[PDB]
Amino acid sequence: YSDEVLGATNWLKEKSNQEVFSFVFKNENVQLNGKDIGWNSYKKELQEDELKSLQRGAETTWDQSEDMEWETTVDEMTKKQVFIFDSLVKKCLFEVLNTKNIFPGDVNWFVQHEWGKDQGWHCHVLIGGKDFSQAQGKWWRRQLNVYWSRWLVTACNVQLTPAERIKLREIAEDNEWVTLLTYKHKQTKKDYTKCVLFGNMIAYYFLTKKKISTSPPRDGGYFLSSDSGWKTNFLKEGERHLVSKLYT
Ligand SMILES: [Mg+2]
Repeated sequence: YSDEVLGATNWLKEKSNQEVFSFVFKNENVQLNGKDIGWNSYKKELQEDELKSLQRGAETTWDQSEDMEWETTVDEMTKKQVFIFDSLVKKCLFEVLNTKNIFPGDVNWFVQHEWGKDQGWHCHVLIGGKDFSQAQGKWWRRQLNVYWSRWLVTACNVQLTPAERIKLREIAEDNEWVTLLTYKHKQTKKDYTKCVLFGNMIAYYFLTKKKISTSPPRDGGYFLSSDSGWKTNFLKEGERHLVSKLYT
């Protein structure tokens, strides 16, 4: 096996039992005063240095994980928007880490963009580490949703009035466009943050998904993944399944 596959397997296995939060970053369709704001209406490339660097990282992750044996026919607009969202999601995570004075190297994280049968594009984030505890989950979801809604309104490519921008900002927050995994519960009852096990969830679940290679995307497929160790980023689908196999 390649050093890359062996390296990824070992990195995940070392973290098999690390407790982490599970978030999903998403968006929902919005119509404001006749103006349609769809899942891919956020294609401004903002000239902030860190954001640009992050988007370049997403592009190269896509490029290196592309299997060229076969052909890929994913829409250009779709790829572009996913690259932009990868940069925005990570910007949000890093902004909250800054708030907590958490050194990025003390954090384990994993990001995976997917296409759901019903909801379409969304992005799973697993994140945790020594500076993280379960009771902080609700706060993390709220802070992340603040930055996510803020960045989405800045990246929106639909011409909006100030009133419409504010409406969009409050929709993204009120409707929780960042979700946090909790234990199952009744509506009026308490919800408890449900941490997951980092390495196991990646190897036994996220790495089992099928690669999106077409437009429209295959339901339940993944676009792009990355992690805090740059371990899974460049893996082709076949290599990801090998990682799962070796991990067991
Ligand atoms: Mg999913």
